Amino acid sequence: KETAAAKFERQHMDSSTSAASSSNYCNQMMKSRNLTKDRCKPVNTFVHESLADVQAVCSQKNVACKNGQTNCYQSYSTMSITDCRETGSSKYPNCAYKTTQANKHIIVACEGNPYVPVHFDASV
Amino acid sequence: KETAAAKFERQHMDSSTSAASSSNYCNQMMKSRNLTKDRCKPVNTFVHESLADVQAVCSQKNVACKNGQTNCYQSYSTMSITDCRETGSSKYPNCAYKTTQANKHIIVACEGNPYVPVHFDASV
Repeated sequence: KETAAAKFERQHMDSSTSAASSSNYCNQMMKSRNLTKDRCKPVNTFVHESLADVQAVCSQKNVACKNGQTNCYQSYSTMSITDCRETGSSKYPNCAYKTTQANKHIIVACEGNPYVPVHFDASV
Repeated sequence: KETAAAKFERQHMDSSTSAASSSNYCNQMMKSRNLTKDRCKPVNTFVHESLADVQAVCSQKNVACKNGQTNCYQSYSTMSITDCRETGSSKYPNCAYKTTQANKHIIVACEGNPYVPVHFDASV
């Protein structure tokens, strides 16, 4: 079993690139980050900033999570991100994703000590 | 009781303005659209495009909804939107919102005949 923090890193962190490299970025990443194993995870966002910058969001703008929880934080700045979403031709175990690059604020839920991201809520 | 389509329009459509007009936009809109009545709705997005343009998204890019449903659609173009999110000083019945303006693709779930938006899933 993964810690909540490590699962966030696996699902959402890609500091190795400044932005999605091709239209196939999501197909490759959803697979290598183990998000197509038991099923096709329908929607998932990768952040192309350092881990330190993403962790720093937990000390930024406190905002409500979509579900009403009070431990969500919005980044003061925009960040390079990629939205991966299953498309019509996607059928487990043959998972297919649309790659959409963008620059926006991210909203994450934070927990623990050290207080670090444990869920990606949204981007704005 | 509202139809699903009318509830979408009430919660998410603002074609009267090209973008949020002030930092108080969300406080005003969340109230007048009746989203602070029984509780503070934690998160809500308004779209500043014509209703025809938003309805047209149901014939655009078919993508998975965050919950796995297959009836979600992503707009081919970006749209002017405003993200409203409760902030720390928010306590029902005194609801307080942060206003964040942006330009991005919207993702909506569509249902019915006419096939129209019934849920705002996300923006990218």
